[PDB]
Amino acid sequence: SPMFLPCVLVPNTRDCRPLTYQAAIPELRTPEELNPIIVTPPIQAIDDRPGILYSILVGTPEDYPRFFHMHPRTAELSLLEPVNRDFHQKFDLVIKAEQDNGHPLPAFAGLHIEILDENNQSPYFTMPSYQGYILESAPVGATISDSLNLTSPLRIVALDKDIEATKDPELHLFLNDYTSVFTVTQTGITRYLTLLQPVDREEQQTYTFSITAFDGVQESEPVIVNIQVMDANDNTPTFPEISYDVYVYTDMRPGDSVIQLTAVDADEGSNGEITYEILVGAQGDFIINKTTGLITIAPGVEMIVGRTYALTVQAADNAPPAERRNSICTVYIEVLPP
Ligand SMILES: [Ca+2]
Ligand SMILES: [Ca+2]
Ligand SMILES: [Ca+2]
Ligand SMILES: [Ca+2]
Ligand SMILES: [Ca+2]
Repeated sequence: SPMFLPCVLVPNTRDCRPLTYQAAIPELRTPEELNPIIVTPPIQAIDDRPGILYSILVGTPEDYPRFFHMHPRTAELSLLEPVNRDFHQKFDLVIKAEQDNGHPLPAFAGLHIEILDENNQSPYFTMPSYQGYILESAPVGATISDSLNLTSPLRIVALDKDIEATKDPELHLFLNDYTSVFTVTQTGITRYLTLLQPVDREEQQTYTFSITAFDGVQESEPVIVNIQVMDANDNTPTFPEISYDVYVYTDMRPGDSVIQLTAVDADEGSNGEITYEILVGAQGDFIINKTTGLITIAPGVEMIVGRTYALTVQAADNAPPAERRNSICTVYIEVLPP
């Protein structure tokens, strides 16, 4: 005698379509968070004070009394305990409505409850840290490499147990620093780092920062990244001045310090290693120390009063010839009397 609502007509007949009500419950969430359980459409039977009592007649699996209670007058559905989807994926219940006047003529309707999977696993990186390498002469857009050889790209793999293994988890990656220097690719299971701006080893040789993944709900633990900027020979050995006027004296004798030249090269290792050489002009009377740049009188040589000299001095770094850099200094020497 009571009918569940809505009554959806079965065309070409006088019959109401039997109802299967629908609810859905986020796995592992609590009653307090979820209650009351929203049912679509809302549960209601008709014939203030309806005089109708609602209850759950039967359901499968038979665990359901442990998880659900229905209010007799309101048909309100209350969760009693959080549901683990590993153990329970769904419930199918039958709802009874009957009159309370003492003449029950029960009606029945279905209620289907889905237990929903949720984004409830934090994303994660498959390494505890990442070491990258980049040459300072690399252009914008260059990919950071995973080795000194610079032959293969630094691979950053971010996964998420909420997503299928072979499927892209579509994570967002936050950098905590240097976001105007480096950027991370925005799609894919494997991410890479590229240059937004050229880097100069002589300004900064190392970059340390961390990356955090985000799945729309939870963040990963931050993962630490170090990037090493490798030297290019892009600095030239440089004297303080183009030329130097210096005077020597008749009394001076072989071995005596004539002048100390000092050039500067900011590059790393042998790229910054300077070698000095007199190309021409010493006329046998002066020599220079290959590594110190100090010029002195040559052995078995005496100054003559009038003599002048023009020494052409070269400073070069010890990069391979193809990349070698040098500059020239000219040293004018005149002998004087004390
Ligand atoms: Ca997740
Ligand atoms: Ca999940
Ligand atoms: Ca440089
Ligand atoms: Ca150099
Ligand atoms: Ca350099």
